[PDB]
Amino acid sequence: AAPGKPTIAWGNTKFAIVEVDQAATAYNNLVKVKNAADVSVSWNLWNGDTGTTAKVLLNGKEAWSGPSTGSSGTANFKVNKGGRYQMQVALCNADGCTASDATEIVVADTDGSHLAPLKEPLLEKNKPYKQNSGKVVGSYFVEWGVYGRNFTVDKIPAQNLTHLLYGFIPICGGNGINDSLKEIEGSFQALQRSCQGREDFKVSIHDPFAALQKAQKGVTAWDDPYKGNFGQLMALKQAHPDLKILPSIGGWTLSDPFFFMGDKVKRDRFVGSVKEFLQTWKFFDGVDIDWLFPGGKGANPNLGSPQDGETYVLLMKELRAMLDQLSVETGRKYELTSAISAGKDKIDKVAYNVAQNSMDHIFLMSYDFYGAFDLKNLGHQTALNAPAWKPDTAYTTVNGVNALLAQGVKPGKIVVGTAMYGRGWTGVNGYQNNIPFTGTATGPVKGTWENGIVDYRQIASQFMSGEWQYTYDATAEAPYVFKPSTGDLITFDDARSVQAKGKYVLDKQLGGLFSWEIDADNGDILNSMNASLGNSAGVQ
Ligand SMILES: CC(=O)N[C@@H]1[C@@H](O)[C@H](O[C@@H]2O[C@H](CO)[C@@H](O[C@@H]3O[C@H](CO)[C@@H](O[C@@H]4O[C@H](CO)[C@@H](O[C@@H]5O[C@H](CO)[C@@H](O[C@@H]6O[C@H](CO)[C@@H](O)[C@H](O)[C@H]6NC(C)=O)[C@H](O)[C@H]5NC(C)=O)[C@H](O)[C@H]4NC(C)=O)[C@H](O)[C@H]3NC(C)=O)[C@H](O)[C@H]2NC(C)=O)[C@@H](CO)O[C@H]1O
Repeated sequence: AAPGKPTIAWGNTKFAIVEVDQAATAYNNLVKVKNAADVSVSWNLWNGDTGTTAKVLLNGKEAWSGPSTGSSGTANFKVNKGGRYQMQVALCNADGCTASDATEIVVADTDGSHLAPLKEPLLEKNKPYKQNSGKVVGSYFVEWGVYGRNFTVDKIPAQNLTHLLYGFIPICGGNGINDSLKEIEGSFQALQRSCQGREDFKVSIHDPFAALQKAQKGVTAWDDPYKGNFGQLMALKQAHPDLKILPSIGGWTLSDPFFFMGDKVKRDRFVGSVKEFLQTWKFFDGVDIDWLFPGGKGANPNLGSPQDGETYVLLMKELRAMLDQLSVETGRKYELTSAISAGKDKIDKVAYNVAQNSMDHIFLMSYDFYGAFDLKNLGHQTALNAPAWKPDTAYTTVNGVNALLAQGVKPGKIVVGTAMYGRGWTGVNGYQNNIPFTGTATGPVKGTWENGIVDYRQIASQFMSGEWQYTYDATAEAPYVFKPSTGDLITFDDARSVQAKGKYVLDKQLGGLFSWEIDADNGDILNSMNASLGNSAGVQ
């Protein structure tokens, strides 16, 4: 007769192919990639013949076998593929095999293969849209938004996007390399902590806690291997296989390191670390380069040179070569994109007509044209065209696009930007013909989280009544609110201005639309981005 039926003994059932130290602060101690997870299982047989051979089955497939020597045993084996498995211990002899009831074991991997899909209902004013326009619909999610702004990955209306960008991935470096970070409390210090023992100019993760250790919906167990933003993004991929999730390197406060990459030694080290990063965090689909900006004029007044244009083109070609090599290794397809200035004076410092050959998309930052950074020359911060009171306005969306086209950039590579926040001034005065933009201000408007900036969500619920005047400039395609008594002026993007941008994109055959930043919208902006680009309503 066949052996008796054994039972599985108490013991941990959660393992991982890629290990993460949930208490680490340094990137070099934070993660360790292995070829497989080391799984262990023990069993007991209280009644019956114990057989002659013991086997471990995973979803019915043999993963281990050995001599059965008694009423109890232990098996140690490797599992090289992530997932949730139905594991059983079977005892066999010449007369047959007898399998125990199944115990679920989890083998985690960074592609999110061990996680149930993170499929959350749409919140606030977000409405469902099908991505059938064939146009890009992207938005940036910020790593630090899980704190003060209290916006997590589960709150992203993911079904309404084709591209989700993660801002921002930093480049290691101390004094003289990341000085721009010193303007934000503890930001410079956090990066040094993360880069402890790591070579300068290699990429890293700015806030390991927010990225991998903070408990969040779907990855809330005290012993889950991947938590925080990355853990949720992994689960999000399971729910949306076609969504492109990209890591964005740089941004306003993390661009200083790019200025040193004219040195091939540093550039090679950088490109190399990006490859290893992508091999480590499998849920990412490529890389987005946000160098602000080649030639200078960024956050650091002491950086920028005429050599930057060449370095940029060299960098993109080198990254594309690295991604091709990675593709032959994994068989996957990777995207290479970049967010750039929309000002003509900056665009011409780079030969995008050449760089475009190794890029999938160009995220034209058609916003921040005006703002509290200049209290004398006011104007629409993200308008499509120039206003009637100054047809020669230099900074507009159309001017940015024309500059690229004039170089030879293919229209299909250009993705137009929308703003999910407004910029404002206070004490505006000395204006003519009831056009506030013609005067001057005395400071920044009180912001939602920081001076001179207001979330669209707050504009819609707080500044659309009372003494606030509302006006939609149909010439420039830009709305704005103004409070005469205090001189508060706010320029932003609304459902209508975004609609104009989308129609413009379809008319000129551009790539689509993207926005900054997802947490600031209440649903109106993204709904319009989708609708204006031709996507049809209804869940898919
Ligand atoms: C046409 C022309 O040439 N015009 C010029 C114009 O372009 C220039 O303005 C600059 O434009 C560029 C684009 O060209 C802007 O950069 C891009 O656009 C977005 C939106 O502006 C940028 O977003 C900012 O990103 C920074 C980081 O890079 C954000 O900084 C964060 O600040 C928050 C505080 O609110 C920090 O949060 C704290 O975090 C800690 C944890 O670290 C947490 O514990 C706290 O709770 C939390 N506190 C709060 C309050 O929540 C956070 O740490 C920090 N993050 C980092 C990494 O530093 C900043 O908030 C973003 N601002 C807005 C608005 O959202 C983005 O960098 C970039 N996008 C991309 C994809 O590259 C640039 O911002 C803009 N500069 C300025 C000064 O506005 C102007 C000026 O030079 O000149 C014209 O001529």
